[PDB]
Amino acid sequence: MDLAPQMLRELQETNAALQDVRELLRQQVKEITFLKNTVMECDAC
Amino acid sequence: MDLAPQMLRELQETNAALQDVRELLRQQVKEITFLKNTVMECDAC
Amino acid sequence: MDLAPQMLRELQETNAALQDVRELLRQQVKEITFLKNTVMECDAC
Amino acid sequence: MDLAPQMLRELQETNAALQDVRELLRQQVKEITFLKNTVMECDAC
Amino acid sequence: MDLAPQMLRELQETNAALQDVRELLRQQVKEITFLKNTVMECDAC
Ligand SMILES: CCCCCCCCCCCCCCCC(=O)O
Ligand SMILES: CCCCCCCCCCCCCCCC(=O)O
Repeated sequence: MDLAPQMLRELQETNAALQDVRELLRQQVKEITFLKNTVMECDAC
Repeated sequence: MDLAPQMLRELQETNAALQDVRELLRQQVKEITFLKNTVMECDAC
Repeated sequence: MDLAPQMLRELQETNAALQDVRELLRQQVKEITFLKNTVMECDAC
Repeated sequence: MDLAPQMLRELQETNAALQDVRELLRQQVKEITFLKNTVMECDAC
Repeated sequence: MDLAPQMLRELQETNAALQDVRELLRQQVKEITFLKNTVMECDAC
């Protein structure tokens, strides 16, 4: 029973998931950077 | 011993793990986003 | 020589590393959710 | 060979995606360490 | 046989990148835990 078809589908699913992770990660970096900047300008510090 | 069956199984396992990593990141990004807003509206700042 | 066994080995190691990432992430989210709860009750804000 | 070409293409794309994820995390750690030291060096605290 | 050589190369590249990610997350969780302990002790809160 040839399993290559199914294996290809798993690999494509991997890239689909990874692309989601990358997009979530780059937005997360923006949120952390905003957080950093807000703290710096925090007079209390 | 055609290892396609075992290979396929590892791939399927990789995706299951990645699905979980993605869901975890989504909730994490949400928590961080909430934190950003809070600090921005911080009186002491 | 046949490179299939080597390939399966790389896949097994990929999943091992992926499983570690999941545990770390799982823990990270908790530390963050904790940080959030603390900031929510910061008397400075 | 059959689907081999497409499989190899998915693997390369996964790699490129990983490269970016890695680059983003290295920046994210830098931002977290800064934020860390900033709060650690906050008069208010 | 087959594009096994090129495919294996991409997987080794994948695992090497992944191992770096685990280590980056390793350090990152530590930093977060440190920030958490720091905010928990902030006298401003
Ligand atoms: C029908 C017998 C032919 C000999 C066996 C051919 C071996 C390849 C079977 C397809 C495996 C999945 C796609 C190739 C990718 C890989 O080498 O891992
Ligand atoms: C052959 C398939 C390989 C699968 C590739 C594994 C991808 C793992 C990606 C891990 C991303 C880590 C998430 C970042 C966490 C954080 O933001 O703190």
